[PDB]
Amino acid sequence: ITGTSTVGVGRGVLGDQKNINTTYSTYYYLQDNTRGDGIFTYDAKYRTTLPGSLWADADNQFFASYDAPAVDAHYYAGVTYDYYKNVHNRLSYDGNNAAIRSSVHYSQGYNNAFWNGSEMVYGDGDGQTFIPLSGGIDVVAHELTHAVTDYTAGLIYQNESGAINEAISDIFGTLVEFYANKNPDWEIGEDVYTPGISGDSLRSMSDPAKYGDPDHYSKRYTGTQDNGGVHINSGIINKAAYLISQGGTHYGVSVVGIGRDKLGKIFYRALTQYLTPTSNFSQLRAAAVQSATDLYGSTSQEVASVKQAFDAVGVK
Ligand SMILES: [Ca+2]
Ligand SMILES: [Ca+2]
Ligand SMILES: [Ca+2]
Ligand SMILES: [Ca+2]
Ligand SMILES: [Cl-]
Ligand SMILES: [Cl-]
Ligand SMILES: [Cl-]
Ligand SMILES: [Cl-]
Ligand SMILES: [Cl-]
Ligand SMILES: [Cl-]
Ligand SMILES: [Cl-]
Ligand SMILES: [Cl-]
Ligand code: NA
Ligand SMILES: [Zn+2]
Ligand SMILES: [Zn+2]
Repeated sequence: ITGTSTVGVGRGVLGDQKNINTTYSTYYYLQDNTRGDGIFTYDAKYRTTLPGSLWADADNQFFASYDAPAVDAHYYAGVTYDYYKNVHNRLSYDGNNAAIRSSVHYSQGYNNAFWNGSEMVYGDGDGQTFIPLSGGIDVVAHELTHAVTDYTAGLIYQNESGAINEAISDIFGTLVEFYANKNPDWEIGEDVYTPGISGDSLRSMSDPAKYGDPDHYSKRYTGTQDNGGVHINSGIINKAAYLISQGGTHYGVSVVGIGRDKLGKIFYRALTQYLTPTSNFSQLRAAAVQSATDLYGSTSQEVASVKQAFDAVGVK
């Protein structure tokens, strides 16, 4: 809508206060004009019709419980936008400042969130398995990273390609979480999963085995569930990324850590320059080695650590 750019204030799903960019035209709308072609957040009002209504609020204060998922989908879309722009010089998910649209209060008791090709969609969860999913910055960034992948490598969502696709979203979801700098970690969905249970999450990048996921290629899942194990086999690449950043000795293979920023550069370059729709794990290792080579030189520590990390997870 046309109107005045304004800054409201509210509380997200976890109860923290944050400022949000709005547009004033009789009501204050969740429309942030400061980022690319705009960030727009909509109320689906418990229906499944999309996108719903551009979110309108009378007074520019967003402290009601009903407001919290909207606050976070809007705010974390902005953080994700800032991450890709400031850290990778990428303007929105398509590199051309495409508007970011998100709908919250999608359906009822819906325990999921997804990028549908044109927008983000967030369930409220059922209150037991999940609370509203936009409350997890890593979830928001994980899903928007699928759009980045769709606009770059186009990794196919099945088997090893699909597990790379998932791991890319977990890696950049986590890097966004660290960029936001509030309560980062190397777990996925910890903020919104199982409100009754402290210290769990959907999966762990530092220790995939904590939740039954493989941490080595010899333990790869080869069944047909989950599109050939895309959220299961992602543990193998997630652990490799964790080793590259933080180091460790995994199955007796020592990896010298090079930090989060360099992990980010290496994988972003691999994703945008070298991966193709059918890249398998071995081809990912080759792309990451080539990317670290381009960035740091063939004799660098960074190249050696990428090699160690893939060796440690059994990806030749
Ligand atoms: Ca209000
Ligand atoms: Ca966290
Ligand atoms: Ca996390
Ligand atoms: Ca929990
Ligand atoms: Cl919050
Ligand atoms: Cl509307
Ligand atoms: Cl309330
Ligand atoms: Cl997913
Ligand atoms: Cl481990
Ligand atoms: Cl180990
Ligand atoms: Cl380890
Ligand atoms: Cl190699
Ligand atoms: Na699991
Ligand atoms: Zn995903
Ligand atoms: Zn280990």
